[PDB]
Amino acid sequence: GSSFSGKYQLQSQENFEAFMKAIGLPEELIQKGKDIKGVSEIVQNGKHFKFTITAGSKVIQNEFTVGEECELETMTGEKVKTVVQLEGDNKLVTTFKNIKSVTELNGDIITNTMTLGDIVFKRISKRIG
Ligand SMILES: CCCCCCCCCCCCCCCC(=O)O
Ligand SMILES: CCCCCCCCCCCCCCCC(=O)O
Repeated sequence: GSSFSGKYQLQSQENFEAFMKAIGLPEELIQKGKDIKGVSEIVQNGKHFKFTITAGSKVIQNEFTVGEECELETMTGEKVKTVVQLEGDNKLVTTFKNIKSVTELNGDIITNTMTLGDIVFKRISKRIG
């Protein structure tokens, strides 16, 4: 239904280093990645989502159907089995490895909040293309 469809680039983020260290991202990628303004491409067709996250040379492709089991490839390379849900047209919610992820679209701005214990990793992206 394409509410989420589009290309978005990171503008700013909070707690990137603390989060990525916690989840087990190699430090050399943490250091090279902290100032990258990554691009996220989303194609939504009803309940069916495809998204590509590009940060440098690194490209992660994922897909899921809302309300069904999916297999998501995380930043470490670990693939996790989970379910992604919509809470209204503009909010995607999921959990994996004790991390709660909330992706919310407001016009042209996507806010993604990933919470692991006390660590709240927040990314703000802006529609490009
Ligand atoms: C070899 C160059 C280094 C590349 C490593 C850069 C990795 C940066 C990580 C930023 C991507 C974080 C995306 C979190 C998932 C999400 O918010 O939807
Ligand atoms: C790399 C781990 C995948 C992230 C898990 C959340 C999956 C549901 C949301 C998919 C839309 C992705 C939006 C990206 C926004 C952003 O780059 O911060």
